[PDB]
Amino acid sequence: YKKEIGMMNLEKLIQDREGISSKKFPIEDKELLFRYEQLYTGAVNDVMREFCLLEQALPGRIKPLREYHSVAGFAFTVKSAPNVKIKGEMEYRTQMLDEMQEDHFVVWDTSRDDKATLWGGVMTATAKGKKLKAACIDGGIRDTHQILNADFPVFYEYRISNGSLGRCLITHYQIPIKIGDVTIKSGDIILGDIDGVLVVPREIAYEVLLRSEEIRENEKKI
Amino acid sequence: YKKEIGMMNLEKLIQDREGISSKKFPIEDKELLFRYEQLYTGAVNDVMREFCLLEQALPGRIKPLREYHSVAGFAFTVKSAPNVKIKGEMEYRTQMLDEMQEDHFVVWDTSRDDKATLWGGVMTATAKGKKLKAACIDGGIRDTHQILNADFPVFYEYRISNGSLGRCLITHYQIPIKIGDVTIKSGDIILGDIDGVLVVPREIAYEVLLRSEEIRENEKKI
Amino acid sequence: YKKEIGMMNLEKLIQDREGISSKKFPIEDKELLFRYEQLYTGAVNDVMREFCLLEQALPGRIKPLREYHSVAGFAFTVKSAPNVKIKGEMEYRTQMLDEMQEDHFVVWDTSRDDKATLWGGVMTATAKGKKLKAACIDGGIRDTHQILNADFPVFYEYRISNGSLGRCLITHYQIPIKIGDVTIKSGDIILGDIDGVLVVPREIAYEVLLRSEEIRENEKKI
Amino acid sequence: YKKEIGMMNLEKLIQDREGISSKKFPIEDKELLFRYEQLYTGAVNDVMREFCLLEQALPGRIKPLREYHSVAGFAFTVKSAPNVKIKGEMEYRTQMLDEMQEDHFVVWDTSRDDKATLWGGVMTATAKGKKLKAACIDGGIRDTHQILNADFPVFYEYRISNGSLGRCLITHYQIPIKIGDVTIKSGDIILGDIDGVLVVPREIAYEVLLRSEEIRENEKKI
Amino acid sequence: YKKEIGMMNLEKLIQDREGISSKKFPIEDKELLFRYEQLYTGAVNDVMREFCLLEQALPGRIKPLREYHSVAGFAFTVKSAPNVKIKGEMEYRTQMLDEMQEDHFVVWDTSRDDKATLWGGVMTATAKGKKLKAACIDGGIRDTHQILNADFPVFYEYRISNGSLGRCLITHYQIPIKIGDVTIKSGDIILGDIDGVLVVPREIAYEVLLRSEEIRENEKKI
Amino acid sequence: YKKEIGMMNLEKLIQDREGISSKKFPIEDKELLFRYEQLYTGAVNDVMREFCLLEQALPGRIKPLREYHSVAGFAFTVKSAPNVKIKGEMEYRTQMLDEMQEDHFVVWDTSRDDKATLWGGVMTATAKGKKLKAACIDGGIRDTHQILNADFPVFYEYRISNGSLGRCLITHYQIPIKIGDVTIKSGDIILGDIDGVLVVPREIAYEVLLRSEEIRENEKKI
Repeated sequence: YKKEIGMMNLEKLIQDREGISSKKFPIEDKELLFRYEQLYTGAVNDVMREFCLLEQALPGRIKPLREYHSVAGFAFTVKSAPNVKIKGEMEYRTQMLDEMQEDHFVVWDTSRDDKATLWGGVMTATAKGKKLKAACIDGGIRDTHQILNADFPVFYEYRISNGSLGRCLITHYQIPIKIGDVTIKSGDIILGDIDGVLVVPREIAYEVLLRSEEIRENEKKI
Repeated sequence: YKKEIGMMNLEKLIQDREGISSKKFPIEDKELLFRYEQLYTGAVNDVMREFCLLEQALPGRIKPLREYHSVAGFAFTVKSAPNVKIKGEMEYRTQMLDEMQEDHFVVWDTSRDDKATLWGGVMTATAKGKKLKAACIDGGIRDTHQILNADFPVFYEYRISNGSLGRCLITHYQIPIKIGDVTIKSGDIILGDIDGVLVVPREIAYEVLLRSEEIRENEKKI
Repeated sequence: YKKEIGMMNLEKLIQDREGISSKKFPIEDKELLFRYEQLYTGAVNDVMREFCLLEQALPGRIKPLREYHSVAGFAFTVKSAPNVKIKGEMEYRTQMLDEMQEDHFVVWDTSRDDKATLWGGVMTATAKGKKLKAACIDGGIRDTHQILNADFPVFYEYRISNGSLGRCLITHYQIPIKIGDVTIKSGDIILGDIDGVLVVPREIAYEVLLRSEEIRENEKKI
Repeated sequence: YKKEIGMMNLEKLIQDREGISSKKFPIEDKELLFRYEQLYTGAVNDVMREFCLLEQALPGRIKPLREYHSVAGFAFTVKSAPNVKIKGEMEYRTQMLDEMQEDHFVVWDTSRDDKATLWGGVMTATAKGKKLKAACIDGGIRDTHQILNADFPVFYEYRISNGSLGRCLITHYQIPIKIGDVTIKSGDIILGDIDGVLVVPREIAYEVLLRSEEIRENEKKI
Repeated sequence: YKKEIGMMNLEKLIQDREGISSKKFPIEDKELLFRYEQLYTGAVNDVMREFCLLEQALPGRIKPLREYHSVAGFAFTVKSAPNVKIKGEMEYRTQMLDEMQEDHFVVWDTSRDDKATLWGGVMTATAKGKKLKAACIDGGIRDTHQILNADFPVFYEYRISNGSLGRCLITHYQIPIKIGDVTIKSGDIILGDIDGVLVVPREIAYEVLLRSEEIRENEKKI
Repeated sequence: YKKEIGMMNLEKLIQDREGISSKKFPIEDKELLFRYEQLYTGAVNDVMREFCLLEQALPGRIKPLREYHSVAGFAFTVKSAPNVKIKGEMEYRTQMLDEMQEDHFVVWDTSRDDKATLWGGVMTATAKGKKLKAACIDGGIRDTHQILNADFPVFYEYRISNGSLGRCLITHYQIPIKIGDVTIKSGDIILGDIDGVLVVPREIAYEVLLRSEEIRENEKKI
């Protein structure tokens, strides 16, 4: 069964699922992020309803470590799963850390891991030093005293003392991932605040920003 | 099959489930609420055990937005469910808002909706202006910065940025509803604090109050 | 807040979610259904992957009462939710039954009701007399001896003896509904067999049929 | 805190929860059971709705091992929970088996145990020899080849090969138990068939029987 | 079937599951606890990985009432389950309270009770007076205003106003219990902080302490 | 943080988790499997209790497609997870199929995938041609008509028509995996029947067989 794939017509599907938008914005990247941070997630969420997008929020199990005001960044996706295997990983993890840059917003698909943590004090200190914006973990975190002391926004599901080593393995990073109902791609605009994490597709990020600001200004006057 | 309903004897069931108590209290409504707010929910819960009522608390998934002291009000019930249909609703929603009065305590059955919110900044500002006591949502809330700034007690399950429009529809209000194990009827005494939300049937609300105060005074002396 | 809806641009969303396809097929309706019944659900599922549709199957909790071969029909959608209210309903239910016609495939959204049943012996006998194709209930069924004796395909979640009266209420029918990840609209082609229930959007039903038959013939020769 | 219990008025609660009905029936016990076995569980369920009883069915997770016709018996309640402790138990188990008599219907509350089984080949052979009617286990069973060969009706949740020894312990038997929404007391009439298990309180069992038979005869003529 | 147990060889299993370590430490008990309280749970968790122990943390559903720094104590295990039976209990409860001593850390297996609470204001005041270290409840708590005012560390799952009386019963205490993936025995070292509760087997508690301190000192220098 | 791993002592952990037993049996492989197929899973499960092994059964969500008698094979482990990424996989899948040999028993960890299937008609026909014994999928299957016609034992969780392509990706095979509470390694003896799937560690497989046969013979005489 290698002729079965050739019997299929998957070119349109591969482009739809694995295609990444290299679209440039009419404004600077930091200006785009700063202007998004002047909006609530609910307001941006309602705007994307007008674009017929109803499943852009991370699931309700995701909660912020503090009652944050809006923080915006560009998606850096990570994919892991519970795994008994221990060896390896350094090749994936060390290469992954080198690709994390300033203004990245980590979005981590843990394959619904409920036993271990994927983000702790070392990851937080590394992300702070690289000037990342925040991290959204669909799973466990630990070393929360160190995380709080670092003043680094973190969105998570639960907290436990079990480490990742010997319990999970990273399999991919900077690929499209799916958490809850929303698909996240590298470079998407990620917005998080007191009411969770929101995903804005990069192709409409500038248009969604202008529409959200336009709604915000009309509400004050009306 | 319209003779099947006539073949049934449902008069006793309809009165038991849909019957509303129009009982008046020997004291003023605001005095009843104020005296209930001098009691912990656990103390009132134990008293209703003596009335053979073991399922009067909202389920443990309900949590307060702040570590509230006791807040009491009269139940204003709302019923919604996830729904793809968008149009309509204004007839239900505008009529519903007009019936919300001072000292009401909103109890919202969302049909276990886990994707959208039913209570946000607009509902909170509306409830504050009408001098409602609190709101208990078996589901999602958003605009939490606005909710906290309004100093309005809110009990909820989760937080997410998805709005209700296009994801849920209100089907009924001011009818008997069931959340978890407890049935809530309009006019029931609703008590909420740091340990969740409690339902006191209106027919025994005054007797439960006197018994709870009597227990409270005997504990101090013994 | 009635100017807020006028401040929104929801025309595109309403058409996308509530729009129904009145597309006619190049073949007779019964020929379309019969040709779909010569295909497995997995084969039709793989074809819609080529259309970039990955969430067209009813959730895995849906199981067939018997190990059926493929049965196809046109979607008749029903929406209900758990409800304490008893009175009314006849207006909704009697009008609903009159609209069920030959070759309809009932798809019932129960709002994840886990306490009562929505389909029993009376509904089955009614559906058999009207020459419906099958029924898919995202919830409970009962009178299974009568259902099996009627030779009527039924897909369901669980079985329990609690009836719908006094525990649930129908709120809508023949509207778009959402069960699991898939949205079902009236007139969609519904295909069910031993491996669950599948939804084919009416707008591509004829093209999906030809592609599925083309794949089936190429597999035999290769 | 031993004066706190004396400060409470729990006599009414203890009688309501722990009181057992010693009511005799106007007919023989075996005639009562045989006449109940001529009715479907859904029909008896609807009759108890007229008695304002809406939560008399075992939860939908309970399923029959075979598509049984109606089997009726008198409730023999058992209570266990997952437990690491191994020693003891014989005092509880041997005394428990001696109290199982003819026409008993075992209803087993396992405290939602999902790791081990409470009913296997030895219990089935013991129940067959004592002429019990059936067994309803809110948990796991095993030795299913032996159970099927014994022709003994069994209602259960799941099947697994883990035994009870070293994983669970029986703590009580012949006491009131609660499974799902229904409370079961010793001597209650237990009815099970293809659509699950149903509980009829002993105090109304004869009146429910006459009403169910009356409904059944009126349906045939109308 | 009393020869079946004699046919089994369970001596090794009984010693493994019910055996309690009476090992003495080379240092004072309070010095062992104080030195453990200078470590984070994640650091001690990683050390026990070197001992091939990967399931020593309480499940992620356990959360602290406050963002505690490390608190350590010796395990006092309690086992309860939901139960309709009310009478008795005083014999178990009064004897249980007398055995709670200074520096005990209560670990309570509630058999996954989701309806009632096992720890409130009276238990907290009793534990404070006996100089217990903390309490970990795999279930509900109430009287949280009193708990917070007592400055007593509490780890829990949810909060609700339903009391234990009439809804649960204690069946055992000071026996081996299992919560989530971890087995807890009396005398085990229990460590809790902002990231949950951790179990250190008493037999390796001193060796785990020295290794954790050795790792901590090497990290500062490297 | 590459010195942190060198600061750890993980050699004992890696050998415990990733070590594979190359132990040879005193009898032929097919004789070992045939003699295991003369035993029920519950009997072998009880024997491993004497070895202090209480978590050797696959979780209760695993069910057989037919009421099988005992089938035994050597574990061939597979690991996958839900994934949006489509490309690749052939390198993993084609190499994986070449390593499947006669008398293998596939045990598939899907990372709790609830949306897609991992085993269908093509995998079944491939496994039949290679003379595999059975397949245990902790997830979805499809093409069940083809599976039943092939007379190939299959243990699974649910059935759905969604294929694996575009919804999951295989990441590892022939590594240690963990499903539920049990860890499965390549070469372990896998036993499945009407009551689920059981894992016998290869190091004790021959001793467990002799003890199980000894118990079986003593039961007939006593």
